[PDB]
Amino acid sequence: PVYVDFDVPADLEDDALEALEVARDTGAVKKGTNETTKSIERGSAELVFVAEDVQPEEIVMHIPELADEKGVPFIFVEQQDDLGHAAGLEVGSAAAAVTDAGEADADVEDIADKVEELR
RNA sequence: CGAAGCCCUCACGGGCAAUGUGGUGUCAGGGCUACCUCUCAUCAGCCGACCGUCUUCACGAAGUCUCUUGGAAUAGAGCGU
Ligand SMILES: [Mg+2]
Ligand SMILES: [Sr+2]
Repeated sequence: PVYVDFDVPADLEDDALEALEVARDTGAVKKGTNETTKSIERGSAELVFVAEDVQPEEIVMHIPELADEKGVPFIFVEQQDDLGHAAGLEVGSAAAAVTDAGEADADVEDIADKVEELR
């Protein structure tokens, strides 16, 4: 809410979570806010995911401003448990990162482009 | 480093845990990279006392002889242990 500056449509989110499921089974992904933050800093992040229902908002608060000064694209997910299932976890995840995509590189590229147009 | 983890249950199974269980590390700073050497430190865990002290208990030597006084010798005098 405080870190959210744009509303991502349900259709764009469906595409994004589908792309994340094939990103773990082919390439590699990072699960958890700590591992997402280190990826943006180490530069090894292609597309970063962040949940909208994070209480407290502090945990994830930094991701939008950090990704902007590191050129890493980001997208918002409405629910926390859906991002966890998409990353391949029984639990939820406040944030996930795609560390080098796999057979989804063409999809991720377009998702990164659809978000830039949405400001 | 990143689920490699913890709890309940005989098990089955359940619960916890990416908002981080668990590994590493804690100023002889540590970590990462590159090598040298090596450990007996530390932490976890097993076993598990002596002595001493306090209390309680068992065992444990040698006269109940003489005379006088006395209601009564545990007294006096005598002899003995
Ligand atoms: Mg430790
Ligand atoms: Sr949760």
